[PDB]
Amino acid sequence: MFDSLSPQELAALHARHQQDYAALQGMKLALDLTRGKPSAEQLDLSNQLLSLPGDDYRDPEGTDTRNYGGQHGLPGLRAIFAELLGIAVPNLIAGNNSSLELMHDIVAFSMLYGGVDSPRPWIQEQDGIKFLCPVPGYDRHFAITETMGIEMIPIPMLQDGPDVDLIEELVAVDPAIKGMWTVPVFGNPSGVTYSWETVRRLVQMRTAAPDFRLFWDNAYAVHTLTLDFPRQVDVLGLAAKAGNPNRPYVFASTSKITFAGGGVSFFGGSLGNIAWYLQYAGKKSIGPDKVNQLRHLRFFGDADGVRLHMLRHQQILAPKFALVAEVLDQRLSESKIASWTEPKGGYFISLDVLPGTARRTVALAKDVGIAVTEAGASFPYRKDPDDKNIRIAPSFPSVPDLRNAVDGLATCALLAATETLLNQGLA
Amino acid sequence: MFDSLSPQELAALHARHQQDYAALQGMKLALDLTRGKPSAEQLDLSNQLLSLPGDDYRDPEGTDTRNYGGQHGLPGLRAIFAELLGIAVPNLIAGNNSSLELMHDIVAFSMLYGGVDSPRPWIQEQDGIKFLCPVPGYDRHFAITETMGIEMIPIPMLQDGPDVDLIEELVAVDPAIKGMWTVPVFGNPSGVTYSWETVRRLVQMRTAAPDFRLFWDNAYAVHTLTLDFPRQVDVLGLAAKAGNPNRPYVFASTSKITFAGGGVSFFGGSLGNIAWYLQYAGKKSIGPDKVNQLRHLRFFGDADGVRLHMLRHQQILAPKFALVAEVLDQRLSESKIASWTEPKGGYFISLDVLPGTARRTVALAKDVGIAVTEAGASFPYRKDPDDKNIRIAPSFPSVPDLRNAVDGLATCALLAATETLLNQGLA
Ligand SMILES: Cc1ncc(COP(=O)(O)O)c(C=O)c1O
Ligand SMILES: Cc1ncc(COP(=O)(O)O)c(C=O)c1O
Ligand SMILES: [Cl-]
Ligand SMILES: [Cl-]
Repeated sequence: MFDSLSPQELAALHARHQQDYAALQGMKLALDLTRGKPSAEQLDLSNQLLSLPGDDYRDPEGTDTRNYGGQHGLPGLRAIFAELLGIAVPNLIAGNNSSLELMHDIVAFSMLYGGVDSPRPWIQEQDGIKFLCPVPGYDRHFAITETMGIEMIPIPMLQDGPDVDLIEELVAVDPAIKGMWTVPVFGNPSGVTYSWETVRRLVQMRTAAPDFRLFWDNAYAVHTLTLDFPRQVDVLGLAAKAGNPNRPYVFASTSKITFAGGGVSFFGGSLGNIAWYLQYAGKKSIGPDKVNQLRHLRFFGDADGVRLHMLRHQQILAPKFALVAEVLDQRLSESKIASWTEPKGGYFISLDVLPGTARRTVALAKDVGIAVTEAGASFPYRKDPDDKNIRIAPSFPSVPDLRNAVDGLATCALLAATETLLNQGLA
Repeated sequence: MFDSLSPQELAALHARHQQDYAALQGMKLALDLTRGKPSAEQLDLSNQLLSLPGDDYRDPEGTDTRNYGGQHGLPGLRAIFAELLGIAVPNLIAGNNSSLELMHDIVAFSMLYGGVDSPRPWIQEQDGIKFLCPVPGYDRHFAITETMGIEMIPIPMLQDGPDVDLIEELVAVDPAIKGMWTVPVFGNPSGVTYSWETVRRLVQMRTAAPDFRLFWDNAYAVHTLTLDFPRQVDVLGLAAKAGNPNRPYVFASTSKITFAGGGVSFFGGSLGNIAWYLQYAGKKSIGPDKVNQLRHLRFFGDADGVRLHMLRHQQILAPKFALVAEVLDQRLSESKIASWTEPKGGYFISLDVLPGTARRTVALAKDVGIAVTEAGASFPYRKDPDDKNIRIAPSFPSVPDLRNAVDGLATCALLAATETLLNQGLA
């Protein structure tokens, strides 16, 4: 940490940081690093969708997609994602424009009705319900459990998955633990992909709750930043082999493949779980939007069509991620106050600044017109116990804007560090 | 009832009915009068949607509809339905492809969280919850309350609304009554449209539950079978004037305007109710499909565009409804065993055959290859206490198929009547 600088040298460095920050403030910036959404250039890749499906409104089975019926979604589109996810067509359904809505409804159904093999609806559990939450994690997962009054237990992330030793120890003895949130490939925002061994342990471990569920939110399933695709671990297959076929609920989406908010969602599970979901989903809706599923089927053609499309996204995104890392390295590496992820896929870089300074860094950035994700955002209840983590979303801005924004962020992180050491430390 | 026929004459008539039925059976029919969905010819009216929105993916406000954001739906599309429904844009949101899903989620939110001004979540009411259900009514409404364990109280339908005297008497003294299902224009399947006076009474009546709600499912809001449109009663305005602004929840849909399952839904309410819904809907989804809302906005143009489109539907549908009535009249009127609605809009005709024979009539039809809606389908718990009601859906089949199907249905209804009088009555 500022290795071998004396207090006098640190005070001189702090003055340089203040001057960098004054200059930054003079530029009157209006930049934003918070939006985990595709750029306009990425969305342009899918503009053919805007004139699809055209005159032929029938799918390959002859179904008139313009009329009512069919809860499972179009088999032809499901076959594409069955190949990508390694889940058979009967074990996969296609929904409307939101995978979050599938996860949410599953939690709501679990509360009101219980899961397919629950002893009772979760709302009838007088001692409450808990979910395990690997951190840093996805704030919209946490929002679902928080709103339903489900207690969240944060779990440390390690190199090839969460802390599975700890998870096993907790779930074995606490029947209130009903679920775990995961993003098992390129996690938001850790960038961590769960190893085969991690997945095997999670589907085999003994749980005090007979109806424990892994919410396997494979949001980034094909979302590589390199020219290679990750191998999908067969979580449903491994779970069935362990005698826990109902344990995993698998989700996926085309929001960051085609149009964000105009895509198609997917839910995968055991046949029993598919039937359970559809029994209650059938009370909610006659069924999903088949015309939008058809447009996607026509656009993609097959699984290789999706893969090639992802490589086109990769060509736009990879330079943005490379840029963020390069700027952070060049500005922060020598000070040793920070560390950051170097993800091989997904939509985020996770930055840790000097512990005790993340909130301050965000406030400094806000005052020079750079929006940076709120401190604590990737934690349940927004509680980052070390006040160090900042999520960075590189996807949306132009390269020149991203460069300025991250360089500004670095200036703020450095100033927050020297300010705190000198003014609080050497008070 | 078979006026002035002697027992010998009735037995001879019964023999003629058996011969008509034998002949019907010989035709080896495969017909269906159960599907409340638009015909292919109606759906063809909206085929321009299949190539929309085209290159311009921006709405009039400049919003890129292909990207995330915006929970309320596109203001331009909401402005069209604001005019049609008589509800201001800020009081109306546009969703995805299902109005049922809006109603369902509202009931689920009410259970888990309570409504905006509830004393507690409805799930915490130890003595249970009840909804009033005007009958005959919409089976998918009843499916929502049944699945949530909400007791249903059936209420007789009268000429210009339900039995409001009875509703007022019950809601005043039972704090467990939290809601009422309605279809207030061209009801499914009564065809009844609630008068202004009926609506005024429903929004003014005292309720023991301070958070009582009218589920105002205006599914058939513009769905005329004549060249005239019904006047929309201002239920939200009247409710606000009575000091019960939060009482009505208004729903509408384009499923029977454009594509059934590929349309846009709407929810309208007080500003407080809109904010309440969106607070919990925001935990479920980042927001609705704006691209599909844009296609609809481009297609319709304005409220008069929707109206003209409905008159194009009316030209297809009205002859089908006229045909059903003519066949029933010609075959059944003299026997006086039956009565049926003559709706001025909506998607159904409600037929009452001889009480005690509806199940038998349906079974007879099934055995000659004519699918007719299950007896009891328009009642909570599928309980028609008079075993008389049969819902007829005229919209889907071709004219020649409809003619054959309804004429067959009449033959079955007549045979069920004579069979029952002779074999059970004169046993
Ligand atoms: C982990 C994760 N799941 C789900 C989603 C949202 O996808 P959808 O648009 O299908 O809700 C996101 C980002 O949108 C995400 O990061
Ligand atoms: C009364 C009523 N409400 C709602 C609906 C369904 O509309 P949506 O497709 O918007 O769920 C129907 C028929 O579909 C209906 O008859
Ligand atoms: Cl997560
Ligand atoms: Cl109803």
